[PDB]
Amino acid sequence: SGEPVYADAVLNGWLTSMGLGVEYVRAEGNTVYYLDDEGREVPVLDHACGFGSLIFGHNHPEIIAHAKAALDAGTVVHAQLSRQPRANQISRILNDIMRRETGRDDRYNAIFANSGAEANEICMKHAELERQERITALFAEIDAELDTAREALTTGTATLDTASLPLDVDGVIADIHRHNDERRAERPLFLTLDGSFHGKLVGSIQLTQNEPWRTPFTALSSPARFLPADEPELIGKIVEDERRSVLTLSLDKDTVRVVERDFPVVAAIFVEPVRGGSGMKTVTPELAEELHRLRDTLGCPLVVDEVQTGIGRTGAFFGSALLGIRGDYYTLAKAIGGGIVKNSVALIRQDRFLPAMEVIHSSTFAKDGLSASIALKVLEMVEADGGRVYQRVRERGQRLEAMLESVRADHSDVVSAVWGTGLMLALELRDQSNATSQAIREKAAHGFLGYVLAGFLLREHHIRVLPAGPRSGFLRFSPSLYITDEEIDRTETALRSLFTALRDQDGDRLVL
Amino acid sequence: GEPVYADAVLNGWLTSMGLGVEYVRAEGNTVYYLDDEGREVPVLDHACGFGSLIFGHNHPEIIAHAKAALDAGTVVHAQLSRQPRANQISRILNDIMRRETGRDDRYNAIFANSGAEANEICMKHAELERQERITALFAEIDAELDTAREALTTGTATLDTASLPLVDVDGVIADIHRHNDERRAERPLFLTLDGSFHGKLVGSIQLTQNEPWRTPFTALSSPARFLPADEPELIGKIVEDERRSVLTLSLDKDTVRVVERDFPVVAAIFVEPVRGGSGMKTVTPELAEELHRLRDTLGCPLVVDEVQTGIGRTGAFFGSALLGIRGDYYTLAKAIGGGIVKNSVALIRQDRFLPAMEVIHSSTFAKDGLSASIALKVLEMVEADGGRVYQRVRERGQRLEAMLESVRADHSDVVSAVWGTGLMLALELRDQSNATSQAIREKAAHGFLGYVLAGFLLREHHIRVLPAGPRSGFLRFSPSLYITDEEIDRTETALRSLFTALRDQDGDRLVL
Ligand SMILES: Cc1ncc(COP(=O)(O)O)c(/C=N/[C@@H](CCCNC(=N)N)C(=O)O)c1O
Ligand SMILES: Cc1ncc(COP(=O)(O)O)c(/C=N/[C@@H](CCCNC(=N)N)C(=O)O)c1O
Repeated sequence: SGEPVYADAVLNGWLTSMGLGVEYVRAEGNTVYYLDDEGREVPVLDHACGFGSLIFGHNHPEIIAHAKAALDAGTVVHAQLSRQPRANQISRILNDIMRRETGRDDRYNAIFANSGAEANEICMKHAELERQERITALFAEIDAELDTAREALTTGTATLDTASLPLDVDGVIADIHRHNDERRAERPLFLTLDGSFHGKLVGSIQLTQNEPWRTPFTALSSPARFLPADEPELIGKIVEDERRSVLTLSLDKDTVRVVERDFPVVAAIFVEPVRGGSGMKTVTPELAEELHRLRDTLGCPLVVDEVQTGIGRTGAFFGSALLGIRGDYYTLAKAIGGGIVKNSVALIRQDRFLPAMEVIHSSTFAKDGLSASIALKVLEMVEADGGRVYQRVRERGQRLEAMLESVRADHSDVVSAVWGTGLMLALELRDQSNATSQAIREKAAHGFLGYVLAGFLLREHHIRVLPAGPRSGFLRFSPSLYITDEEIDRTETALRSLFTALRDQDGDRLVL
Repeated sequence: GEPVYADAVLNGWLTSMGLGVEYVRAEGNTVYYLDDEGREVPVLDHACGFGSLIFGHNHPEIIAHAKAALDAGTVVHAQLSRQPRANQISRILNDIMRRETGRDDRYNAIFANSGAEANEICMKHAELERQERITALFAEIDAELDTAREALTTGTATLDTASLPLVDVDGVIADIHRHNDERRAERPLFLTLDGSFHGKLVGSIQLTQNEPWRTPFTALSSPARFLPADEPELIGKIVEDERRSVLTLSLDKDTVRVVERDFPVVAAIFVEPVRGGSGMKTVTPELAEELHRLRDTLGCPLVVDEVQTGIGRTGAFFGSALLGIRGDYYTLAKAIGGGIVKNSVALIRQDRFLPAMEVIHSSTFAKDGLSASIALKVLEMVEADGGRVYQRVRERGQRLEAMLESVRADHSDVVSAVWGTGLMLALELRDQSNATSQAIREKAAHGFLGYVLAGFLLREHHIRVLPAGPRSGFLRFSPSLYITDEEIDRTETALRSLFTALRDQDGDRLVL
């Protein structure tokens, strides 16, 4: 209509036209409820689950009860600049878990924040502290090399070689200082994988491939180079083209030369163990070895974003441990809030950790007492009974993956693949840009196909699926570890129904 | 030398300042620590989450509403579904702003997880607006270049060679396109006030004056120019130096000239109504009028950061309404989570709001059901009983300000001023860098004075104060609206004690 609206007009307009215009009024385990026209609750199976936030489902009774107990105990939520031992206690548990799963006896400092993106930006900031340490060291050495060369050229023990000048003593040194100062002030680069998703704040958005989400904001912040994960022979040459030089004077016996030395341009490499923005593709061993090489070569940290793959989703606590990704920094977020509060953590290896970070970084809401308590509960639950929860994820993941595989095998004309691991899975949809049906074709063309297919699943089978990937070309399946055999069977029926409709090009049934 | 997993440096530093205490419980204006015998010691909290706790710690009505929302099975994670509570919150905030400003302006709401995230939504939207202006300018320049190319080939006009020092028809146009393309890719500027605090993420940190917090990160993101608030005759010339030009061809009858046109460099102006990082200084009417002039002149939005001054702190809902600051965008955070959860909102004027922002911006945890419910409760509480809560803040503020003034008047040798409004107040400490006492002098020299004085207040009067401002040169007083007459008297006694010890240069009593 034409009445005043104060939020979400465009978002709601667009959700309605996709068939996703529903208000969920209540949620319990793997079920969200909307009201029909008569005001009765209609149960919907949730495969989205806060984009993998709800490993234990919606409003887990043990988490709700813990939260209520912490509220009634008068938990100190706001205790800024006082002792909060729970931060140390959480970091200790995460350290013990990482040692168990990797067999490495490595120690990590924890910095807390309020979202996945804030945790990735603590890592970007710390990576840049490390880069400024390397730069200070390099520039101190260059000053000493310049002083030494200036001794040998004035004293008279050496001659300037004029073949090097395409890069008078005092004038050449001032031209070097100018060149070097320009280089020093240039923005660094981050390296990501193609399809990368690392958040949407001013810094983190540059690390997210999705072109409409990022390219309006290019001018604001340091960019990333999106390395091709599938073609990792081309990564070496792409990173090689980003080499940059500072100048110094090199004294060898009686000849002084202007020479190029390497400048640290790359602040950090980011990687998701399972690539959310890419349709849940797992990092292959070949790509892991290439990211290890780049980290060893450039001397910048490798940051492992486990915002989505952490707290058990993959069948281990850390998906990095499962896939052999050997990171310097790790980030966690989604499941650590128990599906009720907001919390995130950067783990930074203690032998790289710059203690200035503990006093120059802060946030009003970070390390709050309520999300600290709930974190310790979530970690108790995921660790309980000698790690049977991870075994439950692996066994539920296998059941759900096998079902999605059984559907692909009979629907390979519209389903190109199953991707992911544990309970972080996706179907890849074949391109429908040449679809017989105009309505399907137009939606594929605008990048809206997955959204439309999700509407079908909602209105005809009462199943909530959300798409992933850049043109909604993937369907996400990230339910809780309590997903039942009967819910997996109902999803199978729904998907055969959906993919039979798609084979038949039934635009009247699929598109509203 | 035992294994530590967080906060070693932060805790070491708090201990040496006299602030090494663990709060075990909190209620109203009181936090509790345990003495050596295990008894709870009540401490009066003047810090209150840096102005998060207008209603105090764990307000029974907020705790009860939170428990009710959890027991109702509120949907916390309902991403890409209808969430009418966002619209309902934005509507209440719109109604309140109309009442306090008399302006019938409408605002769209985008939610986030922290004060910094809300400021970065504003930075991102400001940059969308700047990219619209740029597209418009570049379209006009293409048309001007086509018209000038007609008149120079057709033969109706002559190129004036006096204008060529800004760069043959085709070659001059290619030199213009190159110049313009370089300009287009340059990072924008933000304008802030000196002492500004707008958060500490990759983008927002550039908007925060405090040099140790910001300067390590300079290379990452667009900078700000910190305008001098006190001397606003110099603002004009500082913004004037940041003028940048693109080139075009100007056809005037039969002469074509290369000319400079204005390029939109400034993405946004940020302002706090009460300047947190400046020791709680209120924006004066002269400075307000200068920020209005800059916004009208540059055509970028004025973003009013009410993360700290919002939700009633100043004796109105919006401190911008109280001080006559006419913003385009507003941010809120601290008190809106009820002292228990994390939430923030950007209000953007609907006649500037670019609907792409509703579908290209998102966050996992933003607009969650729990903080949405608690927001509506906090807004009900602050609006209740025909605005008597604002009256209570004004009346509590006057009582606390009068007390701080009565202390300054008798302790003007060590207290230089009282700043702020409502329940957002501070004492300015006189410089102690020339202090008789070595231990006081050394602490003043490291910028640690306010922290040390806060330790005295904790161990001797059981009062929690934290410093503000860049060299901890201010003491913050931002308690809840329930602060009692007796708590204000106990603070007076504590401060006379502290400032008599400081007058006497009693370093053995003040510094551990
Ligand atoms: C691997 C990774 N790193 C960072 C973040 C950011 O953390 P934050 O959101 O700030 O808490 C996330 C979130 N992943 C979900 C997010 C939903 C955002 N909205 C839409 N995608 N529509 C996803 O890929 O869809 C992440 O997965
Ligand atoms: C006006 C304004 N804009 C943004 C933020 C950041 O919002 P966020 O912290 O990200 O939620 C704040 C916080 N202001 C307080 C406390 C900061 C929290 N602790 C430190 N980081 N210092 C201050 O002046 O000390 C703000 O006041």
